[PDB]
Amino acid sequence: GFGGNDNFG
Amino acid sequence: GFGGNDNFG
Amino acid sequence: GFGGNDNFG
Amino acid sequence: GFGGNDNFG
Amino acid sequence: GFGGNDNFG
Amino acid sequence: GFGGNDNFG
Amino acid sequence: GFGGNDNFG
Amino acid sequence: GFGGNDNFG
Amino acid sequence: GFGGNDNFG
Amino acid sequence: GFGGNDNFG
Amino acid sequence: GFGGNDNFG
Amino acid sequence: GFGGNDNFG
Amino acid sequence: GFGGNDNFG
Amino acid sequence: GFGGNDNFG
Amino acid sequence: GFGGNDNFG
Amino acid sequence: GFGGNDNFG
Amino acid sequence: GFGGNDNFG
Amino acid sequence: GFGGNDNFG
Amino acid sequence: GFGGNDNFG
Amino acid sequence: GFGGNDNFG
Amino acid sequence: GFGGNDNFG
Amino acid sequence: GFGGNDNFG
Amino acid sequence: GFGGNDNFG
Amino acid sequence: GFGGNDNFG
Amino acid sequence: GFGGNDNFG
Amino acid sequence: GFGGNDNFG
Amino acid sequence: GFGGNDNFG
Amino acid sequence: GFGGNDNFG
Repeated sequence: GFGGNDNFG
Repeated sequence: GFGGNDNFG
Repeated sequence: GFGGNDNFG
Repeated sequence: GFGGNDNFG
Repeated sequence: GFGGNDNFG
Repeated sequence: GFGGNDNFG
Repeated sequence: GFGGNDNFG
Repeated sequence: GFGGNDNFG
Repeated sequence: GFGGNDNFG
Repeated sequence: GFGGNDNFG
Repeated sequence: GFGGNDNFG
Repeated sequence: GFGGNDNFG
Repeated sequence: GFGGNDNFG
Repeated sequence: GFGGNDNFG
Repeated sequence: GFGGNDNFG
Repeated sequence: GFGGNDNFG
Repeated sequence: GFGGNDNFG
Repeated sequence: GFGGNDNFG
Repeated sequence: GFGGNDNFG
Repeated sequence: GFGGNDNFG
Repeated sequence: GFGGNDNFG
Repeated sequence: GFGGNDNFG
Repeated sequence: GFGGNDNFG
Repeated sequence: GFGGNDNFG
Repeated sequence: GFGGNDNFG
Repeated sequence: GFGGNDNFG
Repeated sequence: GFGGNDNFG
Repeated sequence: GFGGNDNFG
């Protein structure tokens, strides 16, 4: 959805 | 306005 | 986006 | 470690 | 400083 | 920030 | 006019 | 001196 | 097993 | 995983 | 072991 | 971290 | 097996 | 002295 | 560290 | 026989 | 993690 | 020892 | 099998 | 043994 | 008949 | 999986 | 079989 | 007269 | 593994 | 005549 | 195979 | 057949 730092899904 | 039907999915 | 039968042992 | 999704028969 | 429409530093 | 490494985006 | 991370003035 | 009678948005 | 950070054995 | 006879991981 | 269809020893 | 930046020591 | 003799059919 | 992450003085 | 004469504002 | 530490598996 | 004389992982 | 068929020790 | 018999002095 | 290998010790 | 180890007949 | 109609006797 | 001072088949 | 293993007689 | 006697001072 | 001390271990 | 009026004696 | 007139040791 949102990886401000990171996103796994 | 960024972007609106940006379905991260 | 892992969408499967995922073990993660 | 074996494991996994192993379908059989 | 994450800007959507704009940002300054 | 100062003496820090960062992303802010 | 010190700002560690931003100074507008 | 950020000096301004400006609009925005 | 899942080591995440480290797996000793 | 000492398998006296067989191991399989 | 009898492995009639298959046998893991 | 797993999905996090780190400086340790 | 371990320490003994065996026949596999 | 020992500052770990940061020693300012 | 820093010491002696200084203002920081 | 053995007589040492002998971690088996 | 900043092992002193020795560190692992 | 005397082991008719095997001796480990 | 990280580690069976070793001295950490 | 009749029909089998057999050790005599 | 099938004799895993022996069959006389 | 197995053969049938194997008359054994 | 096995015999110490003597044996016969 | 008959011995599977030994006939002394 | 470590030695000291230093003046971070 | 297995006459002996036979330390066997 | 030993099938015909065998006298074993 | 076996001559049985014998002394064993």
